[PDB]
Amino acid sequence: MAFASLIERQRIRLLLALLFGACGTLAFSPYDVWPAAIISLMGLQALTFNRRPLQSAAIGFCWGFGLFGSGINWVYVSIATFGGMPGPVNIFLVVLLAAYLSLYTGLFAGVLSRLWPKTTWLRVAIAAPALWQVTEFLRGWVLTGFPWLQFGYSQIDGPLKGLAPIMGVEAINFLLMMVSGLLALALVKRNWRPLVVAVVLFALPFPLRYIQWFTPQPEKTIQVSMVQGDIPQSLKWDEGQLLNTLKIYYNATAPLMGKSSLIIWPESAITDLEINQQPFLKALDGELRDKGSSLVTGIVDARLNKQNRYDTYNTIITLGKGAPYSYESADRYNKNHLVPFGEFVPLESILRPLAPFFDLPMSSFSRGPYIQPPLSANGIELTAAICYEIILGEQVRDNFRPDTDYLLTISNDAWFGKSIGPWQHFQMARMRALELARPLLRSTNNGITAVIGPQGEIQAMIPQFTREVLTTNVTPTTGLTPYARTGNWPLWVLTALFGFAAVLMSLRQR
Ligand SMILES: CCCCCCCC/C=C\CCCCCCCC(=O)OC[C@H](O)CO
Ligand SMILES: CCCCCCCC/C=C\CCCCCCCC(=O)OC[C@H](O)CO
Ligand SMILES: CCCCCCCC/C=C\CCCCCCCC(=O)OC[C@H](O)CO
Ligand SMILES: CCCCCCCC/C=C\CCCCCCCC(=O)OC[C@H](O)CO
Ligand SMILES: *[Se@H](CCCCCC)CCCCCCCC(=O)OC[C@@H](O)CO
Ligand SMILES: CCCCCC[Se]CCCCCCCC(=O)OC[C@@H](O)CO
Ligand SMILES: CCCCCC[Se]CCCCCCCC(=O)OC[C@@H](O)CO
Ligand SMILES: CCCCCC[Se]CCCCCCCC(=O)OC[C@@H](O)CO
Ligand SMILES: CCCCCC[Se]CCCCCCCC(=O)OC[C@@H](O)CO
Ligand SMILES: CCCCCC[Se]CCCCCCCC(=O)OC[C@@H](O)CO
Ligand SMILES: CCCCCC[Se]CCCCCCCC(=O)OC[C@@H](O)CO
Ligand SMILES: CCCCCC[Se]CCCCCCCC(=O)OC[C@@H](O)CO
Ligand SMILES: CCCCCC[Se]CCCCCCCC(=O)OC[C@@H](O)CO
Ligand SMILES: CCCCCC[Se]CCCCCCCC(=O)OC[C@@H](O)CO
Ligand SMILES: CCCCCC[Se]CCCCCCCC(=O)OC[C@@H](O)CO
Ligand SMILES: CCCCCC[Se]CCCCCCCC(=O)OC[C@@H](O)CO
Ligand SMILES: CCCCCC[Se]CCCCCCCC(=O)OC[C@@H](O)CO
Ligand SMILES: CCCCCC[Se]CCCCCCCC(=O)OC[C@H](O)CO
Ligand SMILES: CCCCCC[Se]CCCCCCCC(=O)OC[C@H](O)CO
Repeated sequence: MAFASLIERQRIRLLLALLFGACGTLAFSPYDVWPAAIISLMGLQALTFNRRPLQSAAIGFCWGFGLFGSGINWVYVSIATFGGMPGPVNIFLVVLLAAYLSLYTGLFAGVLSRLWPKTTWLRVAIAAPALWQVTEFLRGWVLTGFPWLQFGYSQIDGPLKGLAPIMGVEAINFLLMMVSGLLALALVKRNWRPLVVAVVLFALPFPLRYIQWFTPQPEKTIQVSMVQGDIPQSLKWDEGQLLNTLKIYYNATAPLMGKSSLIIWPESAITDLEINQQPFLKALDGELRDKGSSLVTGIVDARLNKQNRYDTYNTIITLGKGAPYSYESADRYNKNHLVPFGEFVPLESILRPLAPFFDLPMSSFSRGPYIQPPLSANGIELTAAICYEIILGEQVRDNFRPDTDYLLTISNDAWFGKSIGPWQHFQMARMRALELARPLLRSTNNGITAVIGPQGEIQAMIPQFTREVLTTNVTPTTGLTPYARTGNWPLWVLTALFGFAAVLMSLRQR
């Protein structure tokens, strides 16, 4: 009796939704069980059937809470190591983040149930992917966004990967939601017709994975090195640890000079202000040039502006052959999209006049422009993105140029230790190489350092948590994928057409 009440049946769906959401985490690296994405989304689509909209919203929230609570709780590692807060507060902040992101999946399920209450193929295959595109856009946009755990990234090594160079990863997000809805409808209606459509829609993109939208340029093959310094995270200012860090990177780099055309040091590899390291940079620049090598490295640049204040940038500088170092060189990249709660706090500008001055951080990061030219070194054009920025597919594509030779991302993922976070990050980085058909050079502090090929494949990699140099031959590519040509406006046009048709039909019951 009691287990069969209406409130109990709804609470069972909430529990199932939590589990199906958590199943979705298995789709991403390091687990890479890409069928888990479909299982997860089937649960979301099926458990929201035949619900009042507020019930469906609660189910979508709990599904999100399962997904995000199991999938991004690795942020705890950084909070607990550097936040100085008590254990229960650290857990609460993680629960808070997961609940915040689950508002968007609750939003999805509530609106889907409100406008498409009946269990139909139009709900699951037309309305749902268009609506999901919108709510996932809002999750990636509101308060500068956090578009982490999009299931399309789980197809980097999967049957649907050929879709990404055509319309971008969000087209895989779209198709996965559509295919999983049809499977949910087939299960619940016990009907073979939606299953056949789902398998057909899922299988049609398979041969696209064999398209090379690029041509290799073996006449430009070079040896590249990426120095994984494995520098432990600092807490106070210490010139002694700064000098040991420069020592590690220089000594690893010296024997590569004249052999690697390109050497890369990761995000903030030089943990001092650029203005404070002019002798070292000039001396290093001459050594590199005298041997025909170039260096690209992260650094912090507090740059005095015409208002006689300092704009502090998270920066990539260039040195050596084809990139003569100068503090006034334009051959540099300034991070545009700061990491929320890492490099700034959302809404902190609205609140600054209330804060005691002694409680404000010593300084804050400014932002580079949304589009910056490629870096140039040793005749090589590198489209750069620092750390988190590599997950912003449209922004990387908007910075990409036809004459880009390689994608470049440098990152310091040490904040998150041995967790799945660095693996999820790395998996998303690979999607950019596939989307734009360029090899990606990913240089990190302690992992994951790798060369990704122009179809997202791992061409070379070194283990995490080692002080080591990755040295390999890399070949640039040329050619434009359709997605490089367009960006995601074609997917948005399809989203509008599905959304228009679905909302029109939903209104037709008037
Ligand atoms: C029904 C779904 C949950 C309902 C919503 C409540 C949120 C859960 C809050 C606390 C659970 C305990 C969290 C797991 C145990 C703590 C984990 C921990 O202590 O982590 C320390 C360790 O160092 C890590 O590496
Ligand atoms: C097992 C623990 C008991 C749980 C009981 C079953 C679940 C309750 C039903 C729906 C979730 C509650 C409402 C969730 C949305 C309300 C607002 C919220 O909690 O999220 C705020 C967000 O954190 C802002 O940043
Ligand atoms: C264990 C519950 C038994 C219920 C049976 C059905 C379970 C639902 C299916 C998969 C859940 C597994 C979730 C994926 C595991 C995530 C691992 C994790 O959270 O790692 C923490 C941090 O994010 C990384 O360091
Ligand atoms: C009336 C028919 C039903 C309504 C529509 C059915 C859905 C169509 C699905 C995908 C669009 C396929 C074409 C768009 C994909 C390619 C777009 C693209 O990016 O290619 C352009 C670029 O210029 C290349 O170089
Ligand atoms: Se969804 C799982 C339900 C499964 C079994 C039901 C019987 C449970 C989701 C947990 C909600 C976490 C609430 C987060 C929170 O406390 O936010 C704080 C916020 O209000 C402060 O602004
Ligand atoms: C409701 C059906 C859901 C999806 C249907 C797909 Se058919 C299942 C077998 C599909 C077999 C594909 C290989 C799976 C995989 O991802 O391997 C993991 C490995 O890479 C590292 O864990
Ligand atoms: C990996 C996590 C798995 C957790 C185990 C769950 Se087993 C239940 C399978 C069944 C899948 C969901 C239940 C279907 C349902 O009840 O929805 C129909 C309803 O909407 C119509 O009104
Ligand atoms: C219903 C939703 C409410 C959301 C808020 C609940 Se967060 C649960 C905290 C759970 C507390 C776990 C204990 C952590 C710990 O490490 O305690 C030792 C510490 O004092 C030493 O630093
Ligand atoms: C009150 C405000 C809410 C409005 C409700 C409808 Se939002 C319509 C989406 C508008 C679509 C703009 C998309 C531009 C873009 O390219 O962003 C990348 C995107 O694909 C994903 O990251
Ligand atoms: C781990 C996997 C989780 C869920 C994946 C299964 Se998708 C369920 C499809 C459901 C299959 C459709 C059944 C059609 C039917 O039974 O009716 C036709 C009958 O009349 C012919 O004799
Ligand atoms: C990357 C985005 C690609 C978008 C392609 C849209 Se193709 C239109 C599919 C049509 C939508 C679902 C049709 C399934 C169906 O008809 O099954 C229910 C019926 O059998 C019950 O009698
Ligand atoms: C009905 C469509 C007609 C034409 C379709 C083009 Se060929 C169909 C094969 C479609 C292949 C999709 C499933 C592949 C898979 O199961 O994953 C492989 C696993 O090893 C990855 O880890
Ligand atoms: C007030 C509502 C919340 C604001 C909305 C945005 Se949610 C905050 C993002 C979650 C916190 C960021 C997670 C760290 C990370 O993504 O690092 C990747 C990279 O840095 C590797 O080193
Ligand atoms: C289901 C909703 C629950 C939401 C709150 C979950 Se808090 C669990 C924290 C778990 C934090 C991730 C663990 C990763 C790890 O073990 O690495 C540590 C090591 O690297 C350090 O250097
Ligand atoms: C249900 C159907 C969904 C299909 C969506 C993925 Se296939 C889309 C077209 C895939 C092919 C895109 C064409 C790229 C191109 O630029 O070729 C034209 C050029 O040759 C002319 O001068
Ligand atoms: C009714 C069908 C619904 C499905 C949507 C298909 Se959109 C057709 C694309 C048609 C292809 C046109 C390509 C235009 C181009 O490459 O201009 C460069 C510009 O995007 C740079 O911003
Ligand atoms: C219930 C939900 C149904 C869906 C209705 C909302 Se359709 C949003 C229209 C959005 C119209 C254009 C979006 C901006 C754009 O296309 O940016 C392209 C650029 O990034 C490079 O391709
Ligand atoms: C029962 C409490 C649910 C707790 C978790 C919900 Se999070 C949803 C965030 C966004 C809230 C909007 C989603 C709901 C919706 O759209 O239902 C249509 C109509 O607006 C209202 O009946
Ligand atoms: C309504 C409020 C809901 C949102 C709660 C947010 Se909890 C804060 C998580 C804090 C996560 C910290 C991530 C950054 C980091 O760990 O280092 C990054 C480094 O500074 C440079 O990339």
